Amino acid sequence: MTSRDGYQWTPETGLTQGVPSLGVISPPTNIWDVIVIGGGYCGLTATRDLTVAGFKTLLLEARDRIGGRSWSSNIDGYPYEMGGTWVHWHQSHVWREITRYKMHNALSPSFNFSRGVNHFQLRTNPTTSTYMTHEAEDELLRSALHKFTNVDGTNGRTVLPFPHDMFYVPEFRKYDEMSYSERIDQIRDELSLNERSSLEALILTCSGGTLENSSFGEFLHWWAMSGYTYQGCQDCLTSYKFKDGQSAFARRFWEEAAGTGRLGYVFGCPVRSVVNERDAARVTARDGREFVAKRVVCTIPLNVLSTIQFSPALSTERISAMQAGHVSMCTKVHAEVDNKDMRSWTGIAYPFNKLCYAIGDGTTPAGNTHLVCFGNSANHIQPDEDVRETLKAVGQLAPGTFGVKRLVFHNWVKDEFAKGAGFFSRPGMVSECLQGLREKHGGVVFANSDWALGWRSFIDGAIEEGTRAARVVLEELG
Amino acid sequence: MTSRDGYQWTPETGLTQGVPSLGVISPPTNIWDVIVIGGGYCGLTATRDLTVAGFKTLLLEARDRIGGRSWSSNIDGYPYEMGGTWVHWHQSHVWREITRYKMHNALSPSFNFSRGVNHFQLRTNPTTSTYMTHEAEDELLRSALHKFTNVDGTNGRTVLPFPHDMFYVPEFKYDEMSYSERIDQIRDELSLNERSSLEALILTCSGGTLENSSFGEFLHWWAMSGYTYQGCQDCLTSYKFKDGQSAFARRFWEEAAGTGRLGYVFGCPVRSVVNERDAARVTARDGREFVAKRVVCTIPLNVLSTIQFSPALSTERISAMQAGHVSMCTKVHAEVDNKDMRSWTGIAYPFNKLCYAIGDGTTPAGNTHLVCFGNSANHIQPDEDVRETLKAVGQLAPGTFGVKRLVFHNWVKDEFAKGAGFFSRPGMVSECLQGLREKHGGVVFANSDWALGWRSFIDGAIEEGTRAARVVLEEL
Ligand SMILES: Cc1cc2nc3c(=O)[nH]c(=O)nc-3n(C[C@H](O)[C@H](O)[C@H](O)COP(=O)(O)OP(=O)(O)OC[C@H]3O[C@@H](n4cnc5c(N)ncnc54)[C@H](O)[C@@H]3O)c2cc1C
Ligand SMILES: Cc1cc2nc3c(=O)[nH]c(=O)nc-3n(C[C@H](O)[C@H](O)[C@H](O)COP(=O)(O)OP(=O)(O)OC[C@H]3O[C@@H](n4cnc5c(N)ncnc54)[C@H](O)[C@@H]3O)c2cc1C
Repeated sequence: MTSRDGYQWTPETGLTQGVPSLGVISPPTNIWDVIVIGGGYCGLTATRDLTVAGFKTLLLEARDRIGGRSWSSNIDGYPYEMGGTWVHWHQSHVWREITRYKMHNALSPSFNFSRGVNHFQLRTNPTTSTYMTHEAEDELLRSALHKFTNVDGTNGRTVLPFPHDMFYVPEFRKYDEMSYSERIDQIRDELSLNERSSLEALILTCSGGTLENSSFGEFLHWWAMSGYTYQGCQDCLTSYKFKDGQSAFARRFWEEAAGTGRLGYVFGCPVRSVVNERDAARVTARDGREFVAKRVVCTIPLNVLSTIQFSPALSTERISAMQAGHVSMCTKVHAEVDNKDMRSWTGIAYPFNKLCYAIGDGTTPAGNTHLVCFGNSANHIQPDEDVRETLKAVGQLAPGTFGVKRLVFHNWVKDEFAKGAGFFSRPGMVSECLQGLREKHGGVVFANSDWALGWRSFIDGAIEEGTRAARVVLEELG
Repeated sequence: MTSRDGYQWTPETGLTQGVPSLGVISPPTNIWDVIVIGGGYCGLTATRDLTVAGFKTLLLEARDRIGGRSWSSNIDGYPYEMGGTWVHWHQSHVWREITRYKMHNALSPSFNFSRGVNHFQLRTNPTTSTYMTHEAEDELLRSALHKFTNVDGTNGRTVLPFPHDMFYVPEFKYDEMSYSERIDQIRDELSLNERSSLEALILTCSGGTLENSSFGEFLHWWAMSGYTYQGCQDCLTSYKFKDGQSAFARRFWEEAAGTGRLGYVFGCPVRSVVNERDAARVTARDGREFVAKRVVCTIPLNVLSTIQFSPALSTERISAMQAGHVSMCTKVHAEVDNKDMRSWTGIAYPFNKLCYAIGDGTTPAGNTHLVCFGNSANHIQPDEDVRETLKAVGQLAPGTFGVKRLVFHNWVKDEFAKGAGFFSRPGMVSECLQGLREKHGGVVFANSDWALGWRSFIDGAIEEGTRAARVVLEEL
């Protein structure tokens, strides 16, 4: 079935809107102890746990599909990941689900260095390139990340020995409150143009944001979770994905919950408001339908929360985090290209290009190379707005070496039910607001990867919070 | 509440059997869809999942306590860890249960390098000692581990890139190699200090001999932890529960009890499990019988050959259960009278019966706590002779301290474990893992000893109990 979300470009079709996904649900409805709002991995986990536990549970989702910020579209036999893609066995919650659903053997490596150009292309201005081996690229990035993360002499192991508890060492706060830009100022003279340029392209790819608005300590938190090394980051952040696409993973949550007979759902049904009453909570759809339950688990993202009317009023901390919003305006564009030899190419083009980091990520059945490309707020592009501009950005990663047969993307920035990609905090935002983002609010439990403790902003964080939400409901309802 | 398990020794009281544990269940009984045999983490996870899901579940346990190969004993306000101890957030299953139980902030570091002697004491013969900084110790072990693991150019990343699927690269002959054969290939590139360090470390993991420990199984621990020395440190020996493993076991127990669908009997060892046409029948040593539609059997690999199963098990199960795994790990705690040894570590190898030890804590009375390990190459049964056990301890740092207390449990002689944590013979995992995992009519065999990931860890137990509950759920 084909979803309203996403885009494709080919020479024969031009830009078209809406792409196939296994996440699309048919029919869109089948009609309460609990209402779960939103069917990303947070809502899916929570729904899976509550129904399995005996609770009569109703899923309300705005879109036509499950998966939220993470979903895949099969096109000519190749799964394009529109959002969240990479996982690893060091990510506790997603891994626990992969293995429980027997999908531990259903992964593919993104990297494949076994043939082709087998080099890293670094571009620091528009007219020229530098080329290196992947070993050389590793030495350059490790050297840069070393200097970047070494604020305590142990690359963050002293200030943040327990990433799940940011305040164990109170000096950590100073870094949460520091921006990319501030940190770089302290090491600027110790970095080459090549180390600085790679570093910034890489950390801005993580944050989606700008050097001024991304929290250095949020990055130290990612670093710490991955084991405080460059190799641990590579492994956790961009090495392994689902051979059949993320939406096949989401379908396992969905089939489990459906299979209980305790699941109610409605898709294409955006929520306008959630009001606490005496016995219960009343949820109102934009289309005016109404639904009542003893508890509501609300998994709407941080950047979307200000569109919803809550009663009573949220706290000051919830209000200001939601008004400032997180900074990830990440653009992710997929290109199926006609150069077979670029399977083993990787590339950074920074700061002059609207896509700054890219990798060869696979081979389609038709034998073309699949490139995935990322850009951020520091040099932003809305990839749907001018196909010719998007193609320039893709080609400037490796000028004069391929033609594009196809583009595939979803625009997370203009999507009204995301308004941003995965969470990434402003300087000071997590230390100031995390506690307020996680607290109870009547019979409303707020749960989203955006405010997880461990892998915050990943699929793993979304599953952590879905699990938490289910346990809170379980304790309170019995 | 005291357990039949464990031992304690002091100068004043001598050697006494039985020690306290939060894991002791009293009253032992409260009397089916499902019978779970075993109350270690595997069974606890399986029971927690089955109950929460609505199944009428019977738990039968041989011991007077839950936790199996992992439990803690609170003595004068200090948790002694009789078996499985360390966890990390890179261990998916234990970490998931830790955060879901809100215990993510209830851990503490074993290592404290802020005061005290702050050195590593290496002993390669009975008459001397070499002393280093902890930095130099890290350099020495990193160098030894690099040479040991570097079979493929990338420290195992090429032959074992997906530890959960050992056959992904067929070249992964390493499973069929012993510690001994691996060291033979790199013998000439290792100094005495690198070799002694390395052998002590690797034998502390396996609890076995150089000739009977799979090199490949070690490559697997090493891959699971990230292929680095530092990753092994983080995963294997850094963080433990402030309140002891038994307080974590209690959370699973309270959750399953709270459902109202839990039946249970402790001190109830099982002799047979028979598959009938409708159900499966489980008979205790004393003759009591219990019937369920399904059975989750979590008895350890080394105890299985004591059980009659109907019908016969595959040749693979039988071979593995008859050969057994090689971990005969001896683990000894000492409360000692030297405060400066909080930051001490030592290896004494090959001449001592405990070869590896660390400052792990400080009791409420203000004394240093040392945890000490021995293997099968120079083995001691710590209960047989207290004075030999004290000597084994003293010789880790001769002349530097007196022993106020010992605490330990003999896992080897324990009829419901017959070994410690799983660790395999060369080839045993290649040959038998598939067998050890296949269904047996109405009986699901689950145990950390044949998990795919953190096999032989607490994590591996929770992996397997989760699997078992998914399987039973799928079938009923
Ligand atoms: C481009 C991109 C790349 C990423 N890369 C990775 C990666 O490699 N690895 C990784 O682990 N993570 C990655 N992430 C992040 C990960 O995908 C998300 O953090 C995770 O999916 C968040 O899940 P969630 O359930 O907390 O929130 P969401 O998936 O955002 O789910 C929230 C749900 O609420 C619904 N909703 C919104 N408004 C309403 C409303 N008004 N009424 C009803 N429903 C509503 C939404 O439609 C959505 O279904 C990436 C994200 C993006 C966007
Ligand atoms: C000394 C030592 C140190 C270790 N170090 C660590 C560590 O640091 N970190 C870590 O993660 N792991 C460690 N391990 C491993 C970890 O403790 C075990 O792998 C894990 O606890 C096993 O869990 P399990 O539920 O699969 O097996 P078990 O805990 O062995 O449970 C099996 C249950 O079966 C019961 N049983 C046996 N026979 C019968 C019978 N006939 N009838 C009824 N019941 C029976 C047993 O009493 C037991 O309760 C260690 C183990 C030991 C011994």
